[PDB]
Amino acid sequence: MGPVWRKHYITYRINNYTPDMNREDVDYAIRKAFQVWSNVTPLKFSKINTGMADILVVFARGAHGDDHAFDGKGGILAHAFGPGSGIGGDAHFDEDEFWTTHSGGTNLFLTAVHEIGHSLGLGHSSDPKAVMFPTYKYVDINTFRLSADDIRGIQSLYG
Amino acid sequence: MGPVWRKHYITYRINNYTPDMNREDVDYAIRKAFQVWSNVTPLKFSKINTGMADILVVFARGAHGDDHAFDGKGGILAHAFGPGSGIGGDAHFDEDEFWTTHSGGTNLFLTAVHEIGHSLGLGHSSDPKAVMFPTYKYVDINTFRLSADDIRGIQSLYG
Ligand SMILES: CC(C)[C@H](C(=O)O)N(CCNC(=O)c1cccc(C(=O)NCCN([C@@H](C(=O)O)C(C)C)S(=O)(=O)c2ccc(-c3ccccc3)cc2)c1)S(=O)(=O)c1ccc(-c2ccccc2)cc1
Ligand SMILES: [Ca+2]
Ligand SMILES: [Ca+2]
Ligand SMILES: [Ca+2]
Ligand SMILES: [Ca+2]
Ligand SMILES: [Ca+2]
Ligand SMILES: [Ca+2]
Ligand SMILES: [Zn+2]
Ligand SMILES: [Zn+2]
Ligand SMILES: [Zn+2]
Ligand SMILES: [Zn+2]
Repeated sequence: MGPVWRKHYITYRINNYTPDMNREDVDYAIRKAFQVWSNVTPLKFSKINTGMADILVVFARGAHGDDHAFDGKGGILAHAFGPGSGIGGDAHFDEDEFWTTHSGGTNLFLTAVHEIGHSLGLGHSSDPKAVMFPTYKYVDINTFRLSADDIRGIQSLYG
Repeated sequence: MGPVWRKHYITYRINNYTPDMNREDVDYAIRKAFQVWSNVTPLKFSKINTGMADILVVFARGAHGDDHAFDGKGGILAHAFGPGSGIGGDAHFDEDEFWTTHSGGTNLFLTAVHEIGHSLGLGHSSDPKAVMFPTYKYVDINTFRLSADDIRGIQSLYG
């Protein structure tokens, strides 16, 4: 593990799918979440369906083999490991939440943007309107934009 | 590691009342939340009516004059200032949340326990069992107990 990915070409794989959403909507939410970050960095993300990916996206509940157990519905929503091999980079989403394309649950796209930020080495922001602020609030995903603080943060890590 | 209150007799006043629950239930939630901390320290909390209360409890929404704006329903729930004169110690609750006596919305008692922790000088815990863990999840308020970590934390400040 370290502060940054030591390469700019980073693969991801969707390990399994939440039954809360259509699989194609999960694929789209995750693809768009990676795009948020590739839009403002030299990082390039590719989805793979076979083989070992850098960032594994997982839906799981309770204790799921990483010593950071999820806690049922509410509370912790998701977590991600910083850059590194193996579990490094991986992003886990609590299946006990109800994942949604928009609101009426926990929005997958917004949560994935936040978690991928961690996967890339970004920590939390103290600006409530940054996506890296450590609280979830739904915003219209159609008009979602990274805050200037988020852009500054990720560009500071990847020149 | 501080600041801490340099006294053991600490006063509070409830400035205003959320319309989400009856006033008696607000008074009770706040009283019980102070008692949680009193039960494990030599601190004594008293409710007063006058203008120099140590800890003022206030419900407010949006930007409310202290450079720490609330954010509507969702996201931020409340915040509190650490020990100090004036606004120091004060605890503010986001009125755009729906404050409850039991399991739905956001439970006022539990949130008040957490915020009073901050008012007394405690920071966040990484232990998910601790009330000072920085994520809200409802637990049955009749089985609620401070974690060993919370007790160690507050006793390290006040004995
Ligand atoms: C580290 C992980 C476990 C994970 C993560 O960040 O990936 N989580 C974070 C866990 N929290 C932290 O690691 C952390 C670390 C340092 C500081 C903070 C923090 O200050 N958070 C805000 C705290 N709040 C106030 C307060 O603590 O008084 C204040 C500082 C603004 S609060 O209003 O949100 C709050 C108030 C009361 C309580 C509370 C706790 C116990 C009982 C009753 C109430 C909890 C939070 C949080 S999370 O909760 O599962 C999570 C949160 C947000 C998102 C997200 C999704 C989409 C878009 C944007 C964000 C995804 C996942
Ligand atoms: Ca959860
Ligand atoms: Ca990995
Ligand atoms: Ca689910
Ligand atoms: Ca709020
Ligand atoms: Ca005060
Ligand atoms: Ca309210
Ligand atoms: Zn995990
Ligand atoms: Zn986070
Ligand atoms: Zn305030
Ligand atoms: Zn807190």
